[PDB]
Amino acid sequence: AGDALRCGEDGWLQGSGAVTLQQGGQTLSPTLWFLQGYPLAQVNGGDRALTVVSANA
Amino acid sequence: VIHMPAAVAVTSPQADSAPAQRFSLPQGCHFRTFWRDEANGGSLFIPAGDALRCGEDGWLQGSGAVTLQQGGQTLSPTLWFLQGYPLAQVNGGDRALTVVSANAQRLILGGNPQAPGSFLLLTFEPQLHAWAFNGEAIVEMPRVDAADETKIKQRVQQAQTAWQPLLSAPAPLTFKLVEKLAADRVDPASGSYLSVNGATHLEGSEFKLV
Amino acid sequence: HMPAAVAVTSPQADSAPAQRFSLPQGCHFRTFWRDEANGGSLFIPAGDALRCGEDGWLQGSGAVTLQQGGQTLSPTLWFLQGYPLAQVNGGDRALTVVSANAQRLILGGNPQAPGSFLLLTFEPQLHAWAFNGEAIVEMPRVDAADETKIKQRVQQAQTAWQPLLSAPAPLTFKLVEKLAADRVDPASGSYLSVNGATHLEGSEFKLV
Amino acid sequence: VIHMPAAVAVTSPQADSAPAQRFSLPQGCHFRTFWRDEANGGSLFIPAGDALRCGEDGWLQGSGAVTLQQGGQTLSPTLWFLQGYPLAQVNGGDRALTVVSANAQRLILGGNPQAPGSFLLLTFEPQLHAWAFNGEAIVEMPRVDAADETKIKQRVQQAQTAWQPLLSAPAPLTFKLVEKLAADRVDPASGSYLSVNGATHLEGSEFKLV
Amino acid sequence: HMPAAVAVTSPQADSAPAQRFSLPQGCHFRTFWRDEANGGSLFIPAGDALRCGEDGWLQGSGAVTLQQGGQTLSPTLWFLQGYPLAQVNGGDRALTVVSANAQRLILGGNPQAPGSFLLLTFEPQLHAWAFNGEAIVEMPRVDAADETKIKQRVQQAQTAWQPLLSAPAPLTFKLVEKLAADRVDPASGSYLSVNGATHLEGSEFKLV
Repeated sequence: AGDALRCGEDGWLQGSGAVTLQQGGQTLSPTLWFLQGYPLAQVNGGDRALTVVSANA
Repeated sequence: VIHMPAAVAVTSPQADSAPAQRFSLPQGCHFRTFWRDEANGGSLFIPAGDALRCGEDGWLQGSGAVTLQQGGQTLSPTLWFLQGYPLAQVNGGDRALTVVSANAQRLILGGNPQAPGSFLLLTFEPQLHAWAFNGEAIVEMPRVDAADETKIKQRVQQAQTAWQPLLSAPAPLTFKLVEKLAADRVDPASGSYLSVNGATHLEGSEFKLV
Repeated sequence: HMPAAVAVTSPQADSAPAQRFSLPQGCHFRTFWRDEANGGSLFIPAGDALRCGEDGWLQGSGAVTLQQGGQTLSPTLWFLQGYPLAQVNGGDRALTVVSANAQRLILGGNPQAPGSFLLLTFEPQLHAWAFNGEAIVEMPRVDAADETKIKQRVQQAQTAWQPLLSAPAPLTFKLVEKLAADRVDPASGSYLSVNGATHLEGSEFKLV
Repeated sequence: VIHMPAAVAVTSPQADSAPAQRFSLPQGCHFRTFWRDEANGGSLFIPAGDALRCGEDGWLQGSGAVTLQQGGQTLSPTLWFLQGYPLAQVNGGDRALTVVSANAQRLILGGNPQAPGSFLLLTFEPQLHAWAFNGEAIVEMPRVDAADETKIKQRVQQAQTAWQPLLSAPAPLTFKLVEKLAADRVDPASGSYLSVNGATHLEGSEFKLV
Repeated sequence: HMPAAVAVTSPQADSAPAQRFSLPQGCHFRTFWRDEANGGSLFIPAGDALRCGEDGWLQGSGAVTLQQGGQTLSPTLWFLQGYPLAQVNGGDRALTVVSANAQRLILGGNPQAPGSFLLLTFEPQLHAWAFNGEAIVEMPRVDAADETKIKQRVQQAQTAWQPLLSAPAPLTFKLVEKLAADRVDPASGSYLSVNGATHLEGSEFKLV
C-alpha cells in the first residue's frame, strides 16, 4: 500500500513501486513500473506515451 | 485395607532458566516467546485488528489468529496471550490465571480458582513459537488422600469441571497426581504417583468399505 | 430418472464341482481344496452340533479346525446343503445356495426379502465361503428411478438379513436388474450401490 | 480500438458418467459421494446430533463436523450437504443452490440468484470423500462483452459479492470467463478466454529472525 | 526482577589490522582481503560521490564493483573513516567506528541514542561490513528490571537509528550491561533480546 502504486482511470494499476515476491523462502523486491497494466523491470518511462507492441508469456 | 499409591522420586533435571526473547509491536507492547534461530527462515505475523491489542500491562493482550510461515509452509493457530506469552488450545478469557513457570520446554498454567492445586501443562511448539495445550494436567494431592478412591474421583472431577470450559475441544484431559508440583524441573509431574485418563464420548454412524 | 444400464463384463465362473468329503456316519460335505501341497488338515469335531442329517449332508454350526504351515484356524462354520459357510447362520429360516464354485457362493431363498442375495467369497485358508458384508438386490432400473422404492427394497433386505449375520462389517447392497449367477462376479452389471452404517455409542480413550 | 479476447476451443474430454454410491443412515435418508475402494482401510463417521439430520427430500441435510479416519490419520472437515452431496469449504445456508453437475472428478455449484451465470467449481478430495471449494469460480460471459473492461469488472465483482458470504474465509476467489459452461467435460472451464484473480488484504506486523 | 547475569564466553577478536588500499588522489580506504586466490577485483568508480576527503580517507556513498569467479556484485557502500559499510548510511550525523576487524564492525556515536551500537558482519564477497538488523543496547541489568525502562531505551535506539538504515530486515536489540568490544561477538553477555517488527499493508495474490 502507498502512493508509489495506485489505480488510474484507465482501469490499470499505475506507478513504479517495490513489489514483493516470495516462493519457498526466497524473497525478491524489484521495483516494477506498470505500463498499460503490465509490470516491467529495469525500465521506467514514467508518463511517456510508450507502446506495448506485443506481450506474451 | 488401605492401599496407598507408592512414592515416586522426583528425578527429572533442573529446567533451563534462559529468558524468553521479546517482540515489540507498533503500539509499544511486548509479547514473549522462544525462537532458537536455526536458519529456519520463519516469519511470525500478528494481524492488525480487534482480536489482539496492546494492554496497560506492557503486554500484547487478547486472542486471535496468528500466521506462521516457514519453508513454504503456513500455519494459522489461534493464540491467546497471558502475561505476554502466546498459548494455543486454551483460552482463559474472563478468568485470571497465573503462569507458574515458562521456558523453552514447557509452560505451567495455574491460578484456576474453581480447582486450586491443579495446573495445566503446555508444551513449547517451535513450529508455532508458542506453548500448546495437549490435554496434560496436574493435580497436587497428598498420596495419603489418594488412598481413598472417592477423594481421587472428587479432586479429578473438580479439576475437569474447572478447566473444561477454557479448552477448545472437550478433550481427553489426562491428569497426573503428584505430591508437589516440580516447577523447577523439566517434567513438573516428575514423581507423579498416578494417572487418570478421561474419555471422549462417541455416538453416530460409521461407514466403511472393503 | 433411470440409472444407466451397465454391461455384464465379468467372465464365466469356473465350473469345477466342489469335492466331497465323506464322514464316517454317512454324510458328505462339499467344498473346494486346490491341491497346493499345503498339507493342510480339515478336522470336523464329533459329537457336537455338526451332525449327519437324513438328507445326506453334514448339518449344523460348529468349530472346524484347519492347520496349515504351523498355524491353526478354527472358524465357526454353518453347513447349508453340505457347504461350509462362515459369518452367516440361517438356521431358523430355510435359505438356498443359488450358486457355488471355487470363487464365490450366492445365498438366496430368504422369504422375508426375495430378490436379494448374500455374496460370500471362497476363503482357501478356511476351505469355506465367508460373508463379508456384500449383498445383491434384484430390482429393475425403472423401479430404481423412484428414491422411495430404493429405500423400501434396501430396508427390506436389511431387516430380512441382519438377524442371520455376524460379519464384523455392515451390510452394503449392489443393485442389479438380474443376478449374474453364472459369472465370477454376480453383481457384474450393478447400476447402483447402497452402503449401510454400523452404529457406534460408547467411550473412547486415546493416549497422546 | 475494441480488443476482444481470442476464442479458445473446448478441448477437455467428456466427464465420467459413473453414479455416486449411496450411504444410508439410521433414520432412512441417504447422502451420496464417491469412494473408489483402494484397500484404503478408511472410515467415515457421521456424528449424531443437531448439525446433521435427515430431511424430507430423502437426503441427509445440514452442515456439521464429520470424522474421516484412514491409516492412523484422522481428518475432521465441516461438511455441508446439498441434494445429498457433501461439500467442504462452502456453506450455502439460507440460499437455494443447484448442483449443475457432479462426478468423481468435480462438482459444479450453480443457482446463486444474486449472480446468475456464475458457478462455483469444487474438486473431489478422496481423503474426505467430498467435493471441496478451493477458490475456483466460473463466469459465463460472451467474449464480445468482455471487450469492455468495465463489463468484466462488473460481472466479476457481481460474482464476488454474491458468492463471498457462502464461503468460509474471504478467499482469493479466482474467476475464469467462458462463453458456455462445459458441464459435460472434465474441465467445465475448458475454453475459458480470461482469468481474473482476487487479492486477500494484509495488515499488521511481521517478525523474522536471521 | 533482575535478569540473570551472563558470562562473556566469546573469544578475543582477531587483531590483524585492515589492509590499506591507496587511491590515486591521495586517500586510502581500509578493509580486509583474505588472500584466497579468488583473484577478485575491487573497482572504485571515479567522479562520483566516492571522493578523497581532506582527512586522508575515501569518503561518500556509491557503487563499488566486485568481480570474482565470473560473478559480479555492485553493492552501494558508504565509507566511514575509510571503512566500506553496506546497508547503512549515516551522512547527516557523525558516527564512530568503535571496533573493526576481519570478522565484525561496531557502529557507535549516534548522539540521538548513546549506549547503543549497530553490529555489522564482515562479508568477504563484498570486502565490506554489512548491517543485517543487529543492534546492541548498553544498559545495566538493574535498569532492565523495569519494563518501562526497557521500552524507553529500545524505542530511543529505534528512532535514533532507523533513518540511517536500509537493511531488508527490522531492527532487533541485544541488551548488554557492557559492549564486549574486544570479542568476536560484542553482545556475548547479552541478558535479553528485543525483536522489532516490519509493518505490512497491501494486497496479496497467491495462485493455487
